[PDB]
Amino acid sequence: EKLGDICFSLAYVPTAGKLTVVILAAKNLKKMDVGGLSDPYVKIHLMQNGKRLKKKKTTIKKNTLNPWYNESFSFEVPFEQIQKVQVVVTVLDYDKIGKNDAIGKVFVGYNSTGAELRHWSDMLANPAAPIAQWHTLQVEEEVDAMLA
Repeated sequence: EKLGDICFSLAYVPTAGKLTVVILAAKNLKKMDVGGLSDPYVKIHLMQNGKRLKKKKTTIKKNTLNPWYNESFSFEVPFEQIQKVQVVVTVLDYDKIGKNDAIGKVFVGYNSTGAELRHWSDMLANPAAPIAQWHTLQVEEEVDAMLA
């Protein structure tokens, strides 16, 4: 089933070790609520060798399957470690009095493939520039097995 798509930009400044992720938007998200929509927010994790180094999250948008965020996050990653980390992006539904269930997730960086690997490589090909791309969300369990 189609889970939706996430747009984000990546920028990396190797001399400063500064990685900036901008969560731009999502589109066509799986609906998660009785009212036919979702209340989506996005989590970013910086991972290295299966350990969480840093966690960030966006604000929560209400009643929408097509949120616009334009929210920026900064990470410190030394240049000698840049090909060892993963940036994992998860879209979840917020339910204040229930559970927050994941809609789907993707990751870029170490062991990534296809357009995710190309997005990461294009970040490194264009130092300090914010390269944006749309990515298809994948089933949470399946991505978790790739990250393990």
